[PDB]
Amino acid sequence: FPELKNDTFLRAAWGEETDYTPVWCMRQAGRYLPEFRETRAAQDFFSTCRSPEACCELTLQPLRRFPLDAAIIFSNILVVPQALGMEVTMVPGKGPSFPEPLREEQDLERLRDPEVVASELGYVFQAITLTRQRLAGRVPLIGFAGAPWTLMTYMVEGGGSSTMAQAKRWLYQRPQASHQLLRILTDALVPYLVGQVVAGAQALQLFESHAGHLGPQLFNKFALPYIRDVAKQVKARLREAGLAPVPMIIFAKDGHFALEELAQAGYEVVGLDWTVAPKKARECVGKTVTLQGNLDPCALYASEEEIGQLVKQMLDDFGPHRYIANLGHGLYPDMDPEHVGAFVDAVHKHSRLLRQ
Amino acid sequence: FPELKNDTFLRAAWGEETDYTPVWCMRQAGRYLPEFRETRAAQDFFSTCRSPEACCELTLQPLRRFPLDAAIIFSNILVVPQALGMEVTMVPGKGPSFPEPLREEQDLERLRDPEVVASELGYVFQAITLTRQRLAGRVPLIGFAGAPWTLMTYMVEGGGSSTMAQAKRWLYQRPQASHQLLRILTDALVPYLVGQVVAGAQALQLFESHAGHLGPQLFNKFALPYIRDVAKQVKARLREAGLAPVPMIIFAKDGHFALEELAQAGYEVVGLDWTVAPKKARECVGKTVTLQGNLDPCALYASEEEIGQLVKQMLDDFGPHRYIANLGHGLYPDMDPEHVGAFVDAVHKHSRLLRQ
Repeated sequence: FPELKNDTFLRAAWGEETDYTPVWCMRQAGRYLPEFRETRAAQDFFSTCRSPEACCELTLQPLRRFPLDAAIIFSNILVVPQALGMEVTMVPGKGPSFPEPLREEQDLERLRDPEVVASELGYVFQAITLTRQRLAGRVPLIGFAGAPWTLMTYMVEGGGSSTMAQAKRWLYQRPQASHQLLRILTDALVPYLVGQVVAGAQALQLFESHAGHLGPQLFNKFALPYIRDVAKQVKARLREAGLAPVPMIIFAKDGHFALEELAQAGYEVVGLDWTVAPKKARECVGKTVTLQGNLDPCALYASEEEIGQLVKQMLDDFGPHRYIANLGHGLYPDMDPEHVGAFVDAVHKHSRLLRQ
Repeated sequence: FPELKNDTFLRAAWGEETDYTPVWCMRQAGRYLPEFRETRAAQDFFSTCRSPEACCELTLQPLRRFPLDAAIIFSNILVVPQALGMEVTMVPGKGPSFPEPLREEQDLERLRDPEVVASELGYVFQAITLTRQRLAGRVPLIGFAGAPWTLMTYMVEGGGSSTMAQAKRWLYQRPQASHQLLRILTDALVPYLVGQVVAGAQALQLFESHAGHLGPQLFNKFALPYIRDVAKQVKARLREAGLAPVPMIIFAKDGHFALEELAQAGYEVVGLDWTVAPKKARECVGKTVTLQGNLDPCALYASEEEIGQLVKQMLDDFGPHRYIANLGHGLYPDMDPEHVGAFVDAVHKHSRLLRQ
């Protein structure tokens, strides 16, 4: 592949000093972009995900607008449960649904062997290779997947939930079957993630988007071991294959309570939601790991000038070292692209000012 | 297996009142679907049939597009003569062929004992189990086979024919050897069909696709006894095994002349081609059996609006009771998936309107 030209994101991820703070945005390819909506209007959601050219195009769109320091492949975390044999749908204005969720132990019988999932996700790898070629070394390309617990929640609940009451009911009433599911997920995720790197991904982010529904005791029992296993095994497989392991980011949304644990889980970067004060996060994770985040996405509803000030304060709190800027969650569909531009420009401006 | 969620097709099959008319389409997994062609391009035809994952995938494809009230396993009726020891080929753009057809009585010597056929058709049962698991109770899964006479026609003619002149020449010149063949077929079909149910099929359709070449006298002598024997014996074997017998559908294409007989042949459902006026069919079969059918498949070449009107008229003629909607034959390769969607939506809409 083309030689990387701007590697600032990777250097920060590994914890090296840089001349400025690199920045990207979760959902930078999203509906807040008119061109995103135009491109998506052609196919249905999971059809778009299966088209390497469409994913590559949506990936590149944000970078034509903003000098972001990383791209993330366009895809969805639900491609994994789909490749395990569950049927998904993207309900008109209503979001993802599995009309036949896993509700009892016996339901695990309809899943594929996790060892075959990577072969079912060829299309993601083709999107990854194409996008890495087309980016031509501009910035690094991030691959990603959902974390086991979070993927379990979608598979059991059948969609989103404000309580995760069914998935937590599995944890308390069906602990063994929960462990079996989580192990299936882990064993699918590892080869999928490795394959993303083989195909060209230069970093990886694991989204534990549903961490916050758990307290510490359940998280430590049911989410953390598999988060740790994913990192250990991805790195091992890559080493064995002759490849360079890439930086890995763990993002546990609403995970204030697990930050200490997550800093010892084998990830170079811990991502933060906007509810955790940067200084408290730094005290929790210590001085080696890199932090990523964490501006309230809704802050981008403020004026460009206000965004600038919010960004300056955020950057003062994180300090110049061991830090990659991002929002605290993905961009929302009603947000103004110019405000996203203001965020990006302000990270770049103040982080330089903060260095001299 | 997962508990069935939508059983409307089964209730209608048994002749119970439902809130709407359930609908499916013969060849719903077929070349009219671009994704069907993509999946099939990987292997050759009979290789596809031997892959449980490929059959399961082609089975599910139509249901991702349309809310059909039943799935039918992807397979072919010729797997039976192949398992009896005949060699088949799917000739490039030319259809099925047996390059060494049965032409004289002595040729029966190369067939397997019919009692061993089920063991040769393991692959179909594996496809059936997998598909039933993966459907997760969404709708019922229909298994199927060719009827004895129709299978005989392929074995003697070596393919399709506009006259069935060789196979009919066996009926008139070789009646005893014809009966022997038809009995072989029946004795293979029974354990095969039972095994389909054991593996997960929730209904069964017997395709007498070549009925119309016969008049009443030949049909009553050579086709009907074996059609009746298949039902009697399948039900007996299932009962004996501790299982629930499933609804059975007999579809004699071009069989206007046998409808009275077929209504007393032990099948819950009689399927109709598009040449029989629904009201005349109802008069022939009487008031217990369920009718299935019968829209001209070529009607789907009309506009969506016209399909809607044709469907409304069809539904007025059948009435709300003892009726499962389908076409009068399988979908053709040049048909438009959106028109198939229109058919499905219109059965659902007008059948509800017809109830209140």
